[PDB]
Amino acid sequence: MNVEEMKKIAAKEALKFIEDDMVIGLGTGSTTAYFIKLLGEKLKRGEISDIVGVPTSYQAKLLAIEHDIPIASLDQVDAIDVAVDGADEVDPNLNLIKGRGAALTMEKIIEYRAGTFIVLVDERKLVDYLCQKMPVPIEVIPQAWKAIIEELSIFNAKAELRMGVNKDGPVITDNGNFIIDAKFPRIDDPLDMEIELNTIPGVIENGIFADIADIVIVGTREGVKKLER
Amino acid sequence: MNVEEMKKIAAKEALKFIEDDMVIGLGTGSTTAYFIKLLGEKLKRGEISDIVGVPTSYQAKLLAIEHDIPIASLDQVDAIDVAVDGADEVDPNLNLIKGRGAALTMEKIIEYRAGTFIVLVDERKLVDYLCQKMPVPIEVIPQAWKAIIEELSIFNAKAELRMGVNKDGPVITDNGNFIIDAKFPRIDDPLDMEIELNTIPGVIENGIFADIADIVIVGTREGVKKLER
Amino acid sequence: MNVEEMKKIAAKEALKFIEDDMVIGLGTGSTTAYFIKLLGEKLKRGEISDIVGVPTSYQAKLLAIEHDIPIASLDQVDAIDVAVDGADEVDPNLNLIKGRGAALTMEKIIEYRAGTFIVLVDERKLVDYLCQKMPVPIEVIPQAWKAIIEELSIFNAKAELRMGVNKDGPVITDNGNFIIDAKFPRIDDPLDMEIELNTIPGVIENGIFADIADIVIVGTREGVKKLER
Amino acid sequence: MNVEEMKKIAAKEALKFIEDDMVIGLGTGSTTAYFIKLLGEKLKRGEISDIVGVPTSYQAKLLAIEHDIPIASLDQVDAIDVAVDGADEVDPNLNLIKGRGAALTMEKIIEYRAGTFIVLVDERKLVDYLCQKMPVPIEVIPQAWKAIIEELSIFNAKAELRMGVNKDGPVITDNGNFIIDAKFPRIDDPLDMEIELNTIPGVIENGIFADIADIVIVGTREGVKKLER
Ligand SMILES: O=C(O)[C@H](O)[C@@H](O)COP(=O)(O)O
Ligand SMILES: O=C(O)[C@H](O)[C@@H](O)COP(=O)(O)O
Ligand SMILES: O=C(O)[C@H](O)[C@@H](O)COP(=O)(O)O
Ligand SMILES: O=C(O)[C@H](O)[C@@H](O)COP(=O)(O)O
Ligand SMILES: [Cl-]
Ligand SMILES: [Cl-]
Ligand SMILES: [Cl-]
Ligand SMILES: [Cl-]
Ligand SMILES: [Cl-]
Ligand SMILES: [Cl-]
Ligand SMILES: [Cl-]
Ligand SMILES: [Cl-]
Ligand SMILES: [Cl-]
Ligand code: NA
Ligand code: NA
Repeated sequence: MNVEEMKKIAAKEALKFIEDDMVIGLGTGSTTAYFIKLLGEKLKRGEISDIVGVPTSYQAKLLAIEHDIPIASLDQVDAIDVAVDGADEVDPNLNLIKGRGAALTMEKIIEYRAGTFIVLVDERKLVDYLCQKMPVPIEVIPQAWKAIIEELSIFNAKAELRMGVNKDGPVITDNGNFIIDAKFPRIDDPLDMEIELNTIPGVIENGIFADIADIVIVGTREGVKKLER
Repeated sequence: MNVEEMKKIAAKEALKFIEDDMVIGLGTGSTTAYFIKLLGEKLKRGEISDIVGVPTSYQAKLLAIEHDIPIASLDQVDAIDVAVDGADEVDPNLNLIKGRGAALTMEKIIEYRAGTFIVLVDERKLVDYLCQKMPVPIEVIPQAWKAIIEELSIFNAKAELRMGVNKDGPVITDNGNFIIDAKFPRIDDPLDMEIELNTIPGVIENGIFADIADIVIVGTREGVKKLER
Repeated sequence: MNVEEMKKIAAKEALKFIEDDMVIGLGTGSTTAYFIKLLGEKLKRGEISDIVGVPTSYQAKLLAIEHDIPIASLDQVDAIDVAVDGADEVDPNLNLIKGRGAALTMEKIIEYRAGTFIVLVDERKLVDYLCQKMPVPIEVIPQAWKAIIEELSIFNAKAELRMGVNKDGPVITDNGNFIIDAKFPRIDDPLDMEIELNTIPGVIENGIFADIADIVIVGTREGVKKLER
Repeated sequence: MNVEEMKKIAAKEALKFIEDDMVIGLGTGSTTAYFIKLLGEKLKRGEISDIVGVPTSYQAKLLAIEHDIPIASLDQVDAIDVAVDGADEVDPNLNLIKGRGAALTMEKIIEYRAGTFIVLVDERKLVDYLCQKMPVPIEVIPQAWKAIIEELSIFNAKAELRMGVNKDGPVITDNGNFIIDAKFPRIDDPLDMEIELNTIPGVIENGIFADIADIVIVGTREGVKKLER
């Protein structure tokens, strides 16, 4: 029904979870962008009120501003009620890979504190197992990049430094860091792999989001589907 | 000869200016990358020796490491004998536009102190005047991006925030900043424009490199040309 | 009749220039902290409303949040109506030196765009010329620090890299940079110097705020006095 | 023996582990500074040759340069043979607290990869249990700071944002982050807590250095004492 349609419906269904007076974590990427626009429209209409967004990236912040959604940083609010974001993969147990957009650090910081974490994606993102289709982004302190890559050979990860297109050299994240894309053949224990990667000195955050998503809203070629756990 | 062939010939020619015991500023982008690779091969072969490169970007640093060239940061060296780098545009008085690769801040810090600054370009980079074909990249403190865009426009430039391809949101420079591409009409006084642009609070560096290039090595369709101050 | 009383009365006077529907740049340091607390208390009472603060530092932001003043970054607002901040020195022509607090980059970014920049100070700050009592803080790209300190030689400035007390190594600014404090003999033309310092590749911003203050409110032993240009 | 000499002795002893052709992690702080100076002296006199230092901080890098010790970042070298650094506390099982100098991130990045990690302290730094006298420094992504303090206080840690003295606002680390100092009554399980702290989103590194030290060289009233497990 066209990918973009599968994303928008996921995004429309997400609104059902947003109520007045909420603090909302605003995610990064094309699917969530739809949700942000739909949200600002509903605000303007008056059909929702007293919403504050906590953007997970400059992209989110800018879009929120354009659609006149009031925003605040995490340290300005007392709690994140609901957080809405995309994902690069969604496994059966609702473990995710995120980070294509390179905003994984702020995303986890905000989504970790959210009462409910809502994930929006289209059909393509569903996988049988993590790393079936995509690598795991890992944000690293620049000087540790090579060692980390070499250290990931124990897990047979083919890891590569992500490189800029609209700048020369490595992609730099919003926090001044490099981003390694690690294609594992498989990851059998996402939660513990998440922990493992974070215990490596130099690793800032990794794109495995396990034990964190509350609901996954999927946009199918035939309406909408939802995954819960 | 095609373009790449033209870049290569310019890089080869520059080697003639490199001698044993030199501290060499290593520039950013495709044309200079040929130079770094050839410099590395010369060193490996014993054709040159006792050289130290001072990289103008993570790109240059990483390329040097891969090609076994000893490096050092600017504060580690006594001086910079020669700096070799590319350009987006070169006008008849040897004033340049740089910054496509988004590394203008370190490029200028290093090239500003070089005994000789050598520029490597293919024929296309020659312009009748600065801004005939390319915009001036401006590195800005992130939160000043909008104000600066608005201010430049009042000054008759079309400016836009450079956006990431391998990340969502804006391109982030190696120092954690945003970068704006501003197309001015034609700049008749590059040096005063370069100086006064930097006076704007939030403007960290701009891509006008005036009164600093000493030699421009130009790869042409059939051979090599050398322009000089 | 001591310094803190002098600071408070200047802060109290400043509040007089604030009206409903204003975007206010919130300065850095103890004098301005008094202003931020009074602005918050008046907002608590209901005596002014619809104000948004744009913080010049984490310090100002944190205090604003603690005093429940709505805030935003520069890029979220349409303009800055009034900006309030302190200074290390104020000369007769109302040029300043700022940056003891190391927030000079953000301060100048916000203050440059203010409809009215109000400076608050106790009488210790008044000087007969700039650098009579204090040095000029200069924010610099870390790897350029040694070269810049050497190059400052021509000005006969005694310059030192500012060192951490609650960290080892150099003070790091909010943007990840170093500060060199430079005590010049006496600055003839603050404006020219302000410009000349910034023209040095690697110098990001300097503490000379010339031709930008509109009003200086001064707490003295005799009570409050106001200076305008 | 006065304080320093305890330090000087330990450093003197440490040099005995250093051999020709080694890559050496250069730690942060007053104790290790004596080591870097002695090493510089030994290299100047030809007693050791062909060494490369990998600094853990700007303080270490700048002290190394002053003493003509060649240096490199981690990604420039194939391995770290020995890393030498100080500590705020040492427990009986040779687990440490570090981070008073705010350089814990690069410290752990380098020392984790060292063939042998040697720790230098005087008598005072020994403790019966971790946190008997020092807080655990935790480096955090700035917007997560308040949430992290709240989350930590749910575990009996008294935790405070470390504040600048030579800047206003929070201390900023070399990587542009904040530091939170957390005092638990005690840490019976150092390694477990070290891991747990790092799994919190927004925590980048913590000052617990468990099961990584290979040798602790203690300057002792007596004279000296090399501890190992
Ligand atoms: O993690 C991210 O960067 C994004 O949310 C990514 O997972 C999905 O972005 P998309 O909606 O454009 O596919
Ligand atoms: O300034 C830069 O970023 C580069 O040197 C650019 O000007 C040239 O890149 P190129 O050699 O790949 O065309
Ligand atoms: O420039 C700064 O950092 C401050 O505004 C400073 O100059 C004034 O601080 P104070 O009001 O505590 O003296
Ligand atoms: O961890 C650090 O930052 C330092 O090693 C420090 O904690 C020990 O410093 P000292 O040798 O000056 O006491
Ligand atoms: Cl992302
Ligand atoms: Cl780069
Ligand atoms: Cl560039
Ligand atoms: Cl890109
Ligand atoms: Cl972004
Ligand atoms: Cl300041
Ligand atoms: Cl400090
Ligand atoms: Cl440091
Ligand atoms: Cl601050
Ligand atoms: Na950073
Ligand atoms: Na920066």
